[PDB]
Amino acid sequence: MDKDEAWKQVEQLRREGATRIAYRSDDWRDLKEAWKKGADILIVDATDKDEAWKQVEQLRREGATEIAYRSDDWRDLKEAWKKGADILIVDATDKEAWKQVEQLRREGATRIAYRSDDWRDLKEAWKKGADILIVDATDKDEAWKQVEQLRREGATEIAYRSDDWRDLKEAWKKGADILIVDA
Ligand SMILES: [Cl-]
Repeated sequence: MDKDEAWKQVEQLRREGATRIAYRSDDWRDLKEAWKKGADILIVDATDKDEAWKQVEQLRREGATEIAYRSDDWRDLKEAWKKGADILIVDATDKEAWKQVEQLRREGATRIAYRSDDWRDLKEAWKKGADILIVDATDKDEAWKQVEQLRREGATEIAYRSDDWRDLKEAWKKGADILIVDA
């Protein structure tokens, strides 16, 4: 439900090469339209696995990249990966989540992401195999401080979710390279 202001801010930074835009939507056609407008990561999160995997398959047919899929269950992520998803988002917002990362690593996945509101959780996931660390802490004030800590720890691919362009901009300044906006 993001306003156009959120996309507007990430678009300006994306054009300057200062960020990648990740876009989440429940409709693959909306994801395709976003890809054509310059979105770099398309997040499928349909809870129905049949629909979600169908959305991954259709985005692959369209040539869209990079396709992401989000789940709390490594098995769903592994199926999405087989069907065309490149970025596998372990959702730790309701936790164990670290074990999902470990199993995906055992399966051979090398573009694992992890979504959490706590930098210490994200740091552990990073050590265990997650390469994209998603700070999603809209219920926590100044969550870009979590970005700052992960940046000092040496993580190279930090993403940040907010519906407010001001928060997105500050997270970029603190070291986020992927900004997540929503339909
Ligand atoms: Cl600053």
